[PDB]
Amino acid sequence: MVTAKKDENFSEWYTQAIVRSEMIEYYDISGCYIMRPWAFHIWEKVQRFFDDEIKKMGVENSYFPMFVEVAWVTHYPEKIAIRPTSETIMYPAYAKWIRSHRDLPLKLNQWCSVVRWEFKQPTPFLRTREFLWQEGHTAHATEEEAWELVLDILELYRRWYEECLAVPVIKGEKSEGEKFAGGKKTTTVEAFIPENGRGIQAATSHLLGTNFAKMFEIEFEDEEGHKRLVHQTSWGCTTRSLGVMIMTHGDDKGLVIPPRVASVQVVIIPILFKDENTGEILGKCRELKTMLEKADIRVRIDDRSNYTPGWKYNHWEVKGVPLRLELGPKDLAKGTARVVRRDTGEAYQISWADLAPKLLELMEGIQRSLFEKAKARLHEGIEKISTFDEVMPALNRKHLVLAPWCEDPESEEQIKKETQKLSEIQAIGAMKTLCIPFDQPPMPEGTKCFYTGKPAKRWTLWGRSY
Amino acid sequence: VTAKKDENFSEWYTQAIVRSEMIEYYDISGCYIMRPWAFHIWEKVQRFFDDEIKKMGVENSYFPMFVSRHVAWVTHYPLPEKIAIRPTSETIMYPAYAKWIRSHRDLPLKLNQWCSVVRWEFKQPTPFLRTREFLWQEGHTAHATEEEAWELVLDILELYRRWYEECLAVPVIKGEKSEGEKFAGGKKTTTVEAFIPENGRGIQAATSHLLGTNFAKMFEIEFEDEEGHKRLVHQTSWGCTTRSLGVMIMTHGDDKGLVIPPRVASVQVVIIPILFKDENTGEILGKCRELKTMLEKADIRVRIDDRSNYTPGWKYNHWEVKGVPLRLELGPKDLAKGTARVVRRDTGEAYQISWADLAPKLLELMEGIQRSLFEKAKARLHEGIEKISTFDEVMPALNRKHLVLAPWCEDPESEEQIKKETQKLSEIQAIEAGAMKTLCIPFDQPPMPEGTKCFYTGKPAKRWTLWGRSY
Ligand SMILES: Cc1cc(N2CC[C@@](CO)(C3CC3)C2=O)cc(C(=O)NCc2cc(F)cc(-c3cnn(C)c3)c2)n1
Ligand SMILES: Cc1cc(N2CC[C@@](CO)(C3CC3)C2=O)cc(C(=O)NCc2cc(F)cc(-c3cnn(C)c3)c2)n1
Ligand SMILES: O=C(C[C@H]1NCCC[C@@H]1O)Cn1cnc2ccccc2c1=O
Ligand SMILES: O=C(C[C@H]1NCCC[C@@H]1O)Cn1cnc2ccccc2c1=O
Ligand SMILES: [Ca+2]
Repeated sequence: MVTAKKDENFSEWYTQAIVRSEMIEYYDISGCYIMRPWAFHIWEKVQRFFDDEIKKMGVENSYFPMFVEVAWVTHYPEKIAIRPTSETIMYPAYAKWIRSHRDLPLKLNQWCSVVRWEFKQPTPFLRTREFLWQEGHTAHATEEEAWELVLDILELYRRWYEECLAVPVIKGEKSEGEKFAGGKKTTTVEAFIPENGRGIQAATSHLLGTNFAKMFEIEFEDEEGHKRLVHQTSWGCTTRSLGVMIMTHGDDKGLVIPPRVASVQVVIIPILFKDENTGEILGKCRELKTMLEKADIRVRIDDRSNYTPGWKYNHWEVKGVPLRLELGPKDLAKGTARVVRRDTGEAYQISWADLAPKLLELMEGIQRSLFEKAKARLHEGIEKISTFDEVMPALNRKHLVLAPWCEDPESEEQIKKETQKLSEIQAIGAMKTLCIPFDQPPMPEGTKCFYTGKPAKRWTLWGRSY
Repeated sequence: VTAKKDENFSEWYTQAIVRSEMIEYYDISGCYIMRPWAFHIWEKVQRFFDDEIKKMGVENSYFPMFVSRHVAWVTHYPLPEKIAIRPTSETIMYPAYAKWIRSHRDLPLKLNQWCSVVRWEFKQPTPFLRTREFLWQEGHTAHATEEEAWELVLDILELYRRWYEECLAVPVIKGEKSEGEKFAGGKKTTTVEAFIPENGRGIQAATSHLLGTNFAKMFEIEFEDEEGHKRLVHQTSWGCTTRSLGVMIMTHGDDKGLVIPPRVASVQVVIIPILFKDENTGEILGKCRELKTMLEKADIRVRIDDRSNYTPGWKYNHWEVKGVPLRLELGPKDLAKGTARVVRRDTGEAYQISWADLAPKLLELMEGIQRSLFEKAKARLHEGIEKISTFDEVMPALNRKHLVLAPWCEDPESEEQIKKETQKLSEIQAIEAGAMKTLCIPFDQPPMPEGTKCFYTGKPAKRWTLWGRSY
C-alpha cells in the first residue's frame, strides 16, 4: 500500500504510486524506465482511440528507421544518430514522393520510441530519456488546409486528454520564444499540476508552413504546371499523458484510473473464509461476470487462491480499479452485492439483476466527476492579473497567472530571468509563458501590458513549468 | 514491372516491392522505409496475433532499448560506458523477472512486446527478409512446471501457423529444430518453415523456444513452491518479424506484381471510374461514392482512385502492381446498365455484377480469393519436397530447387559435415559452368519402418528430417 500523502511530499508520493501499482520498474541506465503491463494497458487504450480518429482523417501509419541532446553509435564508417525526431529522416522521402498536386495531401503517422538524451534528472513518464510516442507529419497544397488539420489534431489531443484520461487541458498558441524553431506557429494543449503549481505541455500541433519544404526541396505542380512549395504540419504526443493522468487523479491510497482507459473496470472479489459456501460464491461470481461482459464492461474475477480478500481490496485500490464488487455468503441470501467506487469510497448495495445498467451509470458518473473536479482545480489554479507586482504572490500560492501581454520575446526572456532571481532570493524556478489561450477573456479597450506598460495584445497564461 | 519472376527472381522482388510503394530506400543500407501499403499488412497481423495472445493471458509491455555492458554499440552523447541497442531482450528482461518472481503465487508470468531490434551483420541485406533493423514482437513467459511451458510454446506455434496460413495464406511446416540449429541456451526449439520455390530455399517464418531452466539458473529466477523449496522457473520465448511480409510477397507474386491476400490488404476493392481525363462530370463519381458507402457498410476496405491526370489503363496497372485483390470498374456504359465490372487480381477473371448483388458477391469472391491463394501455394509446397532415401539423391534434388525429406540419425556432426560437403560439391559445379542445412524435423512424421537406415551414415534412422538450402 502507499504511505506518503500526495499533498505534502509530492515526489515520493508519485513514485510510491507508480511503483506500488506495478506500473514502473527501475533500470540500470538513468532516465530509462520499464513500463509494466498495468501502465501499458492505458497506453494501448489511448493509442487505439487516437489511431481510430486519425485513420478517419485519412492519416496512414508507417515505419521509418531509427538511424540517421542527441545520441550516437560508435562501433560494432560514419557516426549514426538515433532519431530525436525524424524530420531529417522523413522529409527527403517526402521530397521524392511529392511531385504534383495529385499526390497531396500526404498524411503519415508513426508510433515509435524516441531518445532525447538530456543529462538532467528524470521524472518517470513526464521527462524520460527514452519515451514512447506518436508523431504525425502532413503536407498540403495550401496553408489553410494545413492549418485546419493542425486544429483537427489539436482537438483530438483535447479528447485524448479530457474525454479519455479525464484530464482538463487548455488549448493555446505558443509564444515566438517557446514555439518550434523553424515552424511558423505552434499550437499546444497545456495541463496543470496543482501540487507543485506547475504547467506541463500535453501535446503539440505545429504549423510548419514551407520552411522545411524549401530546406528539403519538397515541391509540387498545381493544375497550371507551376511548381509550388508544400505546406507542412507535424504533431505528436507521448506517454507523458499517463503521468499527467496519475498526478491528476491520484489520492492518498494510490492510483485512480478513469473507467474509459481502465483495462479492469470492475473487479469481482469473492469472500471465502472457513470453507463457507465456496462453490456457490464462485458460481455466482462467474455468472455476474458473464452478465456484465454482455454489457461490454471489462470484468476480472480475482479468484486467486493464495491471497486474502482484504489483500485483494488493497491491491486493486492501489492499482486504481474504478469499481470493486464484493460477494459473500450474506449477499448470497440477499440477491444483492456490495459495490465500492474507487474515487469517493461510497458503497452501494445493488441487486444482481440491476448490476449492468447500474454499474454503467456509476462508471459514466465516475468519469464525469473525475473530469469535473479536475477542471475545477485547474480553473481555481489560474489567477488573472493586471500588474507584475501580483506575480510572486500567485507563484507562491502555486498558481498560474493569466495576464495581458504585448507579446514581444524580450519581454518573456527578462521575465524568466527576473522571476528566477526573485525565487532564489525568497529561498535564501523561473516563470515562463505556458500558452496564449484560444478562448480569450474580454480585453478592455485601453489595456496595457502587465510587465512593460506597452499596449496589450492578448491574454497570456504564465507560470512555473516542467 | 518488367522483370519476370521465374527468370530474374531478385530483380523481380526489388521491382515488385518498390513500384508497389511498399519500401523506400535509405542512406543506411540494411534499413528501409516501410510505407503504408506494407505497414498496413503489418498492422493487420499484429492485431490478429495480439488479440490471440491476450486471450491466453499474455500482456504487453515495453522495456528499454539500451542494455549496458554489465551487437551494435553507441558511444558519444565522450561516454562513461558504451551502451548497446538490443538485438533481443533476454538480458534486459530476465533480471526484472528475477526480481518479480518470488512465490508460486507469481506464476505464470507471461509478457510480450512489439518493438524494433537491431542485428548488424556485414553480409548483404535483402529487404523485409534480412535487415539490420526490423520490427518484431518477442514474448517471454515463465512457468512453474515444465509441461505448462511446453504447452504454451505449442500454443504460440499454432498461433504463428495461423498468422501465416489463416492471414497471409502462406503455408508453413510445423517443425522442431536440430540441436545444431536450435537456440543456444535453449532446451528445445520449435519453428514454422516456409519455402521459396524460385530459389528453392527454405526460410524460418517464426520460432517458439522451450528455454527450460538454463536462463533461470543464470539469472537467479527462482520461486518457493507450496512446500517451501526453492525451485527454478521454466521459461519460454518466441518471436515473429516483418519477414512474414517478405515471405508473403514472394509466395503470391506473379509477373504483373504483388498479390495481397484480402484479409490483410489495406484496400480490398479499388474503384476506378472510367473518366478519360478531360471534363470529368459529376455523374460518374457520384455513383462511385454511393457504392463506396454501400460497400463499407459490409466492412469492405474501399478506395476510389479519382486522380485526374491518369488513364484508366494506367490505374489498372498501378493497382495491379500494388496487388489489390479486386478491381471495380465504373464507366458510362456500366452506369447506363446499372452494373459494374469486377475483376480479381489473382486469376484475371472478370464478372459483371448488378449493384444489389455487389456486397455479397464481392465478399464471396474475397473468400474465394483467400482460399485459392492458399491452396495453390500449398501445392507449390508439396511439389517442392521430394522423399528421398539415400545421400546419392540429394544433389539432383537441390539442383532442382527442391528440399528433401530424408530419414536421419540426429547426430550433429552429421549435420556439420553434410554442410561442408554440399558446399564443396556445390562449388565444383559452379566452377564447371550453397550449403544445405537442416530446416526442421516435422511434427507430422510419416510412417517409419523397423530398421530403416539413415541417409548419410547407415545408422538406424531416428526421424524424418527436412533439409534444403535456405536463408
Ligand atoms: C517523456 C518526454 C516528453 C517530452 N515532451 C516534449 C514534447 C512533448 C510535449 O507534450 C510532446 C512531443 C510533443 C512531450 O511529451 C519531452 C521529454 C524530454 O525532454 N525528455 C528528455 C529529458 C530527460 C531527462 F531525464 C530530464 C529532462 C529534463 C528537462 N528539464 N529538466 C529539468 C529535466 C529531459 N520527455
Ligand atoms: C528481418 C530479419 C528476421 C530474422 N529472423 C531470424 C529469426 C526469425 C525466424 O522466424 C524470427 C525472430 C524469430 C526471423 O525472422 C533475422 C534477420 C537478421 O538476421 N538480420 C540481420 C542481417 C542483416 C543483413 F543485412 C544480412 C544478413 C545475412 C545473413 N546471412 N546473409 C547471407 C546475410 C542478416 N532479419
Ligand atoms: O520534435 C520536435 C517538434 C516535432 N517534430 C516531430 C513531430 C512532433 C514534434 O513536436 C521538437 N524537438 C524537440 N527536441 C529535439 C531534440 C533534438 C533534436 C530535435 C528536437 C526537436 O525537433
Ligand atoms: O533472439 C534470439 C532468441 C529469441 N529471443 C527473443 C524472443 C525471440 C527470439 O527468437 C536468438 N538470438 C539471435 N541473434 C542474437 C544476436 C545477438 C545477441 C543475441 C541474439 C539472440 O539471442
Ligand atoms: Ca476543423
